Amino acid sequence: VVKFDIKNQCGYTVWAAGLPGGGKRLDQGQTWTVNLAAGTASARFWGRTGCTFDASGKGSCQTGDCGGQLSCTVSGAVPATLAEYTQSDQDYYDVSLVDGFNIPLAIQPTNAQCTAPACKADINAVCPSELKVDGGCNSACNVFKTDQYCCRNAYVDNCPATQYSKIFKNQCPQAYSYAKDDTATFACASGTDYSIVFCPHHH
Ligand SMILES: [Cl-]
Ligand SMILES: [Cl-]
Repeated sequence: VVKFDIKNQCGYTVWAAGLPGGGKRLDQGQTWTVNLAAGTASARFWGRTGCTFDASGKGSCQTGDCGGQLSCTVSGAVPATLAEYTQSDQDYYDVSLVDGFNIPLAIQPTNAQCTAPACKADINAVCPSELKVDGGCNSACNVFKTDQYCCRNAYVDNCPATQYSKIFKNQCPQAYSYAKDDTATFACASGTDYSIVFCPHHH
């Protein structure tokens, strides 16, 4: 298996989520471990804020809600900062803001030979008003839904960065700021495990 250790270092509760994996309530300092069969080709992890769940595991989250479930089986309602992973000849991974921001996030391969990208900045403090929602900051693609921001159709093969994407890129240069951002994928030989941290420390 490939193991992901997902730790909440924020001073607020984060309901972690994974496709695959499900979800887990993480109070400050708690960890969730997710094992992927090493034949698995992909993973998508995120955190959810402002959740309430009943004993049956139904409820709702202010950001990142997955079908009103504690244990996710669908993708999260935008906005939510993403940690993404795929495996082929090696591992490819990234922190992504393409579907918005809610919580700062880092992904750290246990193999120190490989880069550990992070989005550490409080993007919620700087979010333009048209992208702002309670608890997070949407991407221009999710708000406006047009092809220049979403990099579709006439823009699929030639999608320039925009004023909106560059606000995200300023805050978090290592993260995907839009669908075709060319300076946000990192790679590592397969065999490493990973840590994902909400509210990573900064120097
Ligand atoms: Cl666990
Ligand atoms: Cl950290």
